[PDB]
Amino acid sequence: RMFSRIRLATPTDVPFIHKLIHQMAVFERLTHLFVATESGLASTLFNSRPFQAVTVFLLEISPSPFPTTHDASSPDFTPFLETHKVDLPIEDPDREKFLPDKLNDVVVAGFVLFFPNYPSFLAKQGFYIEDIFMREPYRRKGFGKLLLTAVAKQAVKLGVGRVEWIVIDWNVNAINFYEQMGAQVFKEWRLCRLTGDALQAIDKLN
Amino acid sequence: RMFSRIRLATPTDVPFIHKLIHQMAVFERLTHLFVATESGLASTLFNSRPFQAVTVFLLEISPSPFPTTDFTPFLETHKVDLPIEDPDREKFLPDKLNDVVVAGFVLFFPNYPSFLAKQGFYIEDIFMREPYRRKGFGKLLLTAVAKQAVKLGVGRVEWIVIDWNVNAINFYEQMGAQVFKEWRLCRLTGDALQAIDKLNI
Ligand SMILES: CC(C)(COP(=O)(O)OP(=O)(O)OC[C@H]1O[C@@H](n2cnc3c(N)ncnc32)[C@H](O)[C@@H]1OP(=O)(O)O)[C@@H](O)C(=O)NCCC(=O)NCCS
Ligand SMILES: CC(C)(COP(=O)(O)OP(=O)(O)OC[C@H]1O[C@@H](n2cnc3c(N)ncnc32)[C@H](O)[C@@H]1OP(=O)(O)O)[C@@H](O)C(=O)NCCC(=O)NCCS
Repeated sequence: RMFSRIRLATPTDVPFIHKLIHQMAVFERLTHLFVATESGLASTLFNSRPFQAVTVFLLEISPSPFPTTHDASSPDFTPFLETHKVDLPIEDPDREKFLPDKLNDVVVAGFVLFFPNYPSFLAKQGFYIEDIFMREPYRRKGFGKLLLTAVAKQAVKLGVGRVEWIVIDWNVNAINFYEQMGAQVFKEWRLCRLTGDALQAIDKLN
Repeated sequence: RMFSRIRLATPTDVPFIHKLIHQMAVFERLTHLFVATESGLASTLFNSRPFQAVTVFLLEISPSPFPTTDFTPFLETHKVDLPIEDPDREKFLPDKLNDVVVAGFVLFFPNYPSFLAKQGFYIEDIFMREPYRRKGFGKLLLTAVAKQAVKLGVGRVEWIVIDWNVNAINFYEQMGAQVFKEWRLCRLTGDALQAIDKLNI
C-alpha cells in the first residue's frame, strides 16, 4: 500500500525539476538542446503567484501517510492526497536523487509544468502543458492520470477553456496515454520555431 | 508612399481583433470552432500588463505620417507599387474620420521552453488581411515580436501551422523559422475538462 501527494513545487524543488526535465530531454532525443541549469530554473520559475504564469505540480510517493492539510493556507490550491494498492514492489535505482528530505521516505515520482495560453477562437484563457512526465519505476499505476487530472481540475476552477500540449509522433506510449485520457492528437498541425539565434538575426534587421 | 505603425492594442480595439480572429477562422477552415465574442475578448485580453500575459500588436497603415512616437510603437515607410483595394476598410478604422486602417495583427503570450529554463513567447495568431499581403507587412509584424523578445531576454518563439499551408510555411521559413515534421498537437476541450473534474481527488 502506497500514498501519493500532488502539490505545487517551490524553490526547494529545483534539483528535482532539473533532473526531470533532463530525463524528458533524453526521452525526446533532444539532449543537445538541454541547456537548463538549476540556477536558471530558480531565476525563472517562481516570480508569480501559482497559475498566473509558469506553474509546476509534483507527484510524490511514500509508504507512509503524508501530513494532512487540516487547515488550508492557500486561497487557490490544496494538495491532492490518495491511497493506492499497487500490485508490484517498486525498484527505483534513482530514488536518492528524488528525495526532498533524505531523512524522510517521500520520493518525487513525476511532474507537470504548465502555464496560461490563449485559444483565440474561444476568446478565453487556457493552459498549455509544457512537460508531463512520470519516472519509469512509477509508470502504469495511475499516477500520470492523476497529474493530468490535477491540471484539469485547476483549469475548471479558473474558467480555462482548453488545454493543449505537443508530442513527437513517434512517442507511441505517450500518445496512447493521452488518447486514453480523452485527448485528441491531431494529424495536421506542425510546430514552428524561432531559436535564440534566429531571433538575434531578425533583431539585426535594419 | 505608405506609412505603417505597429502598436499595442487597447480595449477599444476589440472589434478589430474579433474580426481578425474571425478572418483567421475562415482562412483555417475552422469556423465551426470560432465562438469568440467581443464580450469575451474584452473580459480576457486586458487583465495584465503588456508582455506579462496575452498581448496584441496591431499593424496600421496610412497614406499620412503617424504623430511622432517598455514599448514604443514601431514606425516604417515605403512606396507601395500600386493602390490598395480594401472592401472591408470601414470595419477596420479606429477613428472613422481618419485615414488609418488596421491591416493585421499578432496575438502572443509568454511560454516556457523548459529545456532552456527561461521564458519565451508563443504566437497564437499572426495575420495580414488579404488586401495588404505580399507587401512586407507580415515581416514587420514578426520582426516587432522578435525585437521585443530580444529586448526582454526571451529564449525562443513558437507557434503552429497547418501542414498543407505551404504559403505560410514559406513565409515562416524565409523569416528563419524551422517548421518541424515530427511534432503533433494534443488537446483537451472545455467539455472534456469538466468531465475529468468529476474525479474527486
Ligand atoms: C505518458 C506518461 C506521463 C503516463 O504516465 P503513467 O503514470 O504511466 O500513466 P497511468 O499509469 O496513469 O496510465 C497509463 C495507462 O495505464 C492504464 N491505467 C490507468 N489507470 C491505471 C491504474 N490505476 N492501474 C493500472 N493501469 C492503469 C491505462 O491504460 C493508461 O493508459 P495507456 O495504457 O494507454 O497509456 C508516462 O508514461 C511518461 O512519462 N512517458 C514518457 C516516456 C515514455 O513514454 N517512454 C516510452 C515508454 S515505452
Ligand atoms: C501572408 C502571411 C503568411 C505573411 O504576411 P505577408 O504580409 O503576406 O508577408 P510579407 O509580404 O512580409 O512576405 C515576406 C516574404 O515571405 C514570403 N512569403 C510571404 N507570403 C507568401 C506567400 N503567400 N507565398 C509564398 N511566399 C510568401 C516571400 O519570400 C516574401 O518576400 P517577397 O514578397 O519579397 O517575395 C500571413 O501573415 C497571413 O496573414 N496569411 C494569411 C493566412 C495564411 O496562412 N496565408 C497563406 C497564403 S496567403
